[PDB]
Amino acid sequence: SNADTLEGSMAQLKKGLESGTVLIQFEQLYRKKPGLAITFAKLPQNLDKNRYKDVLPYDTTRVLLQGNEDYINASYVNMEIPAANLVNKYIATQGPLPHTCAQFWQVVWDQKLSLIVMLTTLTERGRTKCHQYWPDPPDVMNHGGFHIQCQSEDCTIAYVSREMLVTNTQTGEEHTVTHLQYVAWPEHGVPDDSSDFLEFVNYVRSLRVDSEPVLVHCSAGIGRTGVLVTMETAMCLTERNLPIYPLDIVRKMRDQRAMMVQTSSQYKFVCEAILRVYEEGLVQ
Repeated sequence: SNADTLEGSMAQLKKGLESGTVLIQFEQLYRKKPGLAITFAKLPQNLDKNRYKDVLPYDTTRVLLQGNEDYINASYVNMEIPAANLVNKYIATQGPLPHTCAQFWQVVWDQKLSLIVMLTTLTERGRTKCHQYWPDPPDVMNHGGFHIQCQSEDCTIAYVSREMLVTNTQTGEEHTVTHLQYVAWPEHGVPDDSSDFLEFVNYVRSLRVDSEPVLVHCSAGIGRTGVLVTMETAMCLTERNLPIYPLDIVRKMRDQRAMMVQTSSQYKFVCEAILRVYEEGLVQ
């Protein structure tokens, strides 16, 4: 049952943002769920496959690669919308390293993922945050037996949209992926423009197909990715007149990949954005 109406949950959120209690509770929430093992990620042969030493998937929800080395730093994150008979599926992962591009594309191929949402630029202040795992058109790239070509590249103020053709070199089977790269959102921070962010999330929602996971990544795969997942979840709730408790949304993400939504500024931002979407939804 609902603990409050949507309206009441929004009054509570607004009050808590003003008083500071909403951020206090966020700061109190566990970062990693007690009782989920993290072992595979720390095996000697897997250490170099983690971009950040301590941003690691849980054993239970990690994405498995077939065959020998089963390891990629990626997690299944599924958000359930209560008795709407709706689960929004994601794979949350880090920005690939030069030597993990093959594994990244293997996940995309094996699960025939049609949408990749990248929330980082390739570099920030000269420091690499993600390897460029796609070729500039008209170049072609080969990663772990996959042939990648970028069919189109179009820019908007906040994001780049690319269509990628992935060909299994052995069999010649083809798979198309839409790749969206949001470039106006710095690491550990908030989107440069809230309206551009909300339009983008609406666009992502328009491309989601039921029961197919959306692959989301940034550099570490937790902060900006967690904000996006929280916002999409909230939009589904708003539309359905269901109450929204951002702290519980964050907990439910963190039970699947630790540390999602990294900073207080990120949490404050998404809570404010949720109130805005709620209010706009009442108008139409």
